[PDB]
Amino acid sequence: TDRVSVGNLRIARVLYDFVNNEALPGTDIDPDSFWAGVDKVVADLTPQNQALLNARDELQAQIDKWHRRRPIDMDAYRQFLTEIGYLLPEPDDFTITTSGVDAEITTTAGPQLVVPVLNARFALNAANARWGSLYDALYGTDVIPETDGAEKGPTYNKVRGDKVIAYARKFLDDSVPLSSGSFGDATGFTVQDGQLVVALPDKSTGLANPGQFAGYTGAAESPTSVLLINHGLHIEILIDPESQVGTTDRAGVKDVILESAITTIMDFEDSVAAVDAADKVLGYRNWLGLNKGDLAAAVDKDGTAFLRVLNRDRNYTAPGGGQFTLPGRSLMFVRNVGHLMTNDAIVDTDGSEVFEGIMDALFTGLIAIHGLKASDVNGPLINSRTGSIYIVKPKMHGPAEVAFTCELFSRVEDVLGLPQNTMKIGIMDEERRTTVNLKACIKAAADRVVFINTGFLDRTGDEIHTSMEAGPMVRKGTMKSQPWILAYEDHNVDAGLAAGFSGRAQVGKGMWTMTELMADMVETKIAQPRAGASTAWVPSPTAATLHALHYHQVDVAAVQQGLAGKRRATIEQLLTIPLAKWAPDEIREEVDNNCQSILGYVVRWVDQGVGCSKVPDIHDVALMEDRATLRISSQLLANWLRHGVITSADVRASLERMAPLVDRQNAGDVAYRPMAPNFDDSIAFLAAQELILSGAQQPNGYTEPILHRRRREFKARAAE
Ligand SMILES: CC(C)(COP(=O)(O)OP(=O)(O)OC[C@H]1O[C@@H](n2cnc3c(N)ncnc32)[C@H](O)[C@@H]1OP(=O)(O)O)[C@@H](O)C(=O)NCCC(=O)NCCS
Ligand SMILES: [Mg+2]
Ligand SMILES: [Mg+2]
Repeated sequence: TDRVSVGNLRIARVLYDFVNNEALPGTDIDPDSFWAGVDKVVADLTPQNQALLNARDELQAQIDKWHRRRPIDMDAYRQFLTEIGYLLPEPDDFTITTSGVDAEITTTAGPQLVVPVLNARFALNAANARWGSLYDALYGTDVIPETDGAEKGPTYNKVRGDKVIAYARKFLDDSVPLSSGSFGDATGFTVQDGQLVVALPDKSTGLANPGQFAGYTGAAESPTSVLLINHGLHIEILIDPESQVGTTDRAGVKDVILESAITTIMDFEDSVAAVDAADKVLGYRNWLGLNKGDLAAAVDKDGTAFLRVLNRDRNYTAPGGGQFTLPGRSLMFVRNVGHLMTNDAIVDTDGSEVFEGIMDALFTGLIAIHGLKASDVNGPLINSRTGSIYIVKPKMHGPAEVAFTCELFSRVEDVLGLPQNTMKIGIMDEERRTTVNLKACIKAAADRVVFINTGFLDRTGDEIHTSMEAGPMVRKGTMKSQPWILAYEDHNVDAGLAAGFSGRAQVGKGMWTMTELMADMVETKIAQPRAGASTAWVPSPTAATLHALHYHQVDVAAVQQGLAGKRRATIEQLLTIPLAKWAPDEIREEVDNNCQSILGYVVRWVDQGVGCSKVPDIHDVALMEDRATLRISSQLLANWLRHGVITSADVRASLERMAPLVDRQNAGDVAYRPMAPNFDDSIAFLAAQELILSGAQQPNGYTEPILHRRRREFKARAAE
């Protein structure tokens, strides 16, 4: 109670001061009125937030019980779901009306990067990732095998760099073909009569489609770069005969830059650990520096002191000679937490903590005002040309919960003195009660929705928890082939396209989690635009630039017109629970893999407040772990345990097997403290144990209650 009272709220000082001193100035909002609206909004919406949480609990207990009385009669099951209000009727057809949305969303198909907002260095990089080097992406990853002397080394390897160049030349041929011949034989480029002219050994050539020439830099007769466009994404050939790569190139080409992460999601949710006012202030401050345009982070390359800042916009000459400008930064969404958790950043008179999702709207809405204009006090950055603020709302269960978000935004808009529908919603489709009512969810947000996205990891976590009592589930790597998930994915696209999303809102698909396996990403992740998704999630800038390749090969707008108005998934498919028909080596492998990934993720969450980590699985595949991959592992094991496939002792023994391995993976991190051999003195080990043995008891299988409590424990113990 260094807490400032305002109405019935008791606001942590660090938050109060950050809001008044940093966030509020320049927004033209009177601070007294701000705080009294925070108070009114919290008092008015809290009881409905609680009622919606109680309803999830009520629905689950009814489902548990139904399974416990009960080979599933699917008609009887649908019926039961209809009677308790889980499965509601599908509304009449409609088209969404959302307006004031930027083209990066309504129109441009391309990769969407997600990043932990608490990590300024990564958050900057992500905003800067709208524009990335294809050469660095190819040279630095396994896309180009290290085969036939193309191995990376201390020095530029010309055998490898020549392979990169060729790979890029073919890409240029496929995306922006010349009228005659190949980019592989280009000797130079000029601009003549406002056309791109490409010099060959024969032969000068224009482009088969001259509308793919977007502009250039430098002199017409001797350009420093050539900007091209295909499928609404830009491609920049940098020309420099004198650069290290350029001198080795037939046309003195130094690099190919792809426009990649057209949008970026600055994440408050599953990729960060933020358990108290101090943690939330850290992320709100980074969100603030992003929208003001002044965020920075000291960066070290070869023991020289650099500063990472936001990219400035990019200046070009139009084909016909005028100057213009393309955005240097990807358009930023912010992902707020969902409806579940409270946070002690504010408590009321009785010391009850305030719902965090309510706070996130208020505070991330407030701070987003700075990126709606340029001024000294707002900073130079403008995030939206149309004045929209873009908020991803995760983990919603059903249309009532969407309507409640929309009402929250509406209430917040009045507090912030913003027009109604300024605050846009990106709806995660990642909970079962949302999937099976998806059209009504879209409908509840028909004037705010800017995206739907299959958050498949959370979605599998809910799948396991929802049917926890039905029997043992299949192994988690066997989920991808189950009818529920295949119908889920097609159904999401169907519903977005039937609601008129094409040309208006993103249809998005999920995250590639194998951070190092890029050759695989480039081979496999093309399926998502081919399925109609105008965007999909990538884990890094490098993965954005690589994924952009797929949007050049697939014409997603043409895909979408060819799928629109076609129903491909049925309710019954969507509701088919992934029940199993295992040898003990198969159970051992599943349990140990789940345990290893749990421990390796939780130990850095609890001990270090890192909410997204790269953690090798049992096969040494480096996986991106966040709360959602945790939700799956801990729910699958709780489900095996529930049904007697494994015992408690089994889980404990596995956890003891793998803790020493995680400790080894983490040695050479000077800040790491081992779990072994004193497992019970490890709050992080106990967290991982609790997530599994209490897993069935967690609401919707969510990991935040145990993780937030354990991280706070850990801070408290670090304090004395
Ligand atoms: C998995 C993850 C933690 C890997 O990062 P890591 O183990 O700490 O370190 P790596 O060596 O692989 O990469 C660090 C470098 O890549 C960049 N990087 C990695 N992920 C990035 C992201 N999302 N945005 C911007 N840059 C990123 C960093 O900026 C850094 O480059 P720099 O030295 O120039 O600053 C990570 O990619 C991440 O936190 N981001 C995306 C995941 C997400 O947001 N959701 C969770 C999905 S499972
Ligand atoms: Mg600004
Ligand atoms: Mg999710």
